[PDB]
Amino acid sequence: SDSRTVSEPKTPSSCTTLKADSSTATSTIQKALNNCDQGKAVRLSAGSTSVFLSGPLSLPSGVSLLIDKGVTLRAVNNAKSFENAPSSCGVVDKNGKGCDAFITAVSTTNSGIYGPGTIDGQGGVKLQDKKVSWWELAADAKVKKLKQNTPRLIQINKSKNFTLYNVSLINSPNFHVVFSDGDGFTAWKTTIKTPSTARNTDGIDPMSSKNITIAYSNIATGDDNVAIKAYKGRAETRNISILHNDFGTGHGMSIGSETMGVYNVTVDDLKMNGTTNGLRIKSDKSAAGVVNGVRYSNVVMKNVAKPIVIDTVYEKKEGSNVPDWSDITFKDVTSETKGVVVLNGENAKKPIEVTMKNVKLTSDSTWQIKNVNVKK
Repeated sequence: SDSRTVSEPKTPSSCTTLKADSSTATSTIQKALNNCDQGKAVRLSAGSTSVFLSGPLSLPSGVSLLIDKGVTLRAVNNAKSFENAPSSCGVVDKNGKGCDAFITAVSTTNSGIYGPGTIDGQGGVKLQDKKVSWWELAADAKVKKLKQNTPRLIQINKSKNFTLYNVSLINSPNFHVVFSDGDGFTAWKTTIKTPSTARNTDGIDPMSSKNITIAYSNIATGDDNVAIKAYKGRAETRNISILHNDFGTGHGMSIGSETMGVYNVTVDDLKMNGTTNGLRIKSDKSAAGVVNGVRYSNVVMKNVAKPIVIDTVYEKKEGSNVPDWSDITFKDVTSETKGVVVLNGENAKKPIEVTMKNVKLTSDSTWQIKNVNVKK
């Protein structure tokens, strides 16, 4: 659980109010963000249109963005607009870091993004610049075994007490929300909706960060609904609360594949419908590390193919990293439809010990166990 006391966010008062028209809004919004009083927000309201069309924006420390009901902040469908180097974006190669995110918050304290407007990434729209859309680059990347360069919606780095509240995030070209190398992130009443077939669209991913709360939110996307990660040479990921949520399509409430120190994760009251994986802890030989103190409770799943997944050899990658996963508990977890539980502890020195209290799976469900002991 998050070590902070976290209560429902309050929306900041506006410093400036902008009205949408048919012109490109990037510099108009950036200028407003650059002269906004600490603790206030730039407010995006309707004008002649209700859509603010923009390229990359930077969110200053202590400043927030407020998007009105019915208003959309939409990412331009242009690869050159998001590049960080000549021709680095909207291509498939050995990079993967060729595009800036739509909204980036670097070294911020008390910054935030508020709705109930929408942020639309236009992931599935043909680019003005290329023959394909952002999502169409994944097939190519997968089949060619390389990396696509597409923009993330919200990228937060080295920040403190960032807030994401009462807002909708749709059609993200890449991951929707990333909170990296920081401390204090609260996502509350956050709605994420991206097609189940769109690859590389993780919902909310804390990366080597501490003190995270994801509550009263609704996440339906293509890849991981939530993916908790910790990287070698960076901070440990600790103290996380995932409470009172609803997950739709996606790859699950996951931890990994980068598991270099993930501690004290509390998941309670989670409704899942159609997610391909339910509760997951995954890694491989290239990024496995310590995962300790993970507790799942009051989880109800419907139409989830793999309700519980603990896999230490998810993909076959080279490396000598060994998973040291312990103190993992499941309590009051129900799966209403036929599915498979995968428990694989290959590459772990000793059998992974897991506790399952009142875990009810249908009678036609299968358990695939390898080097892991289940205590009841």
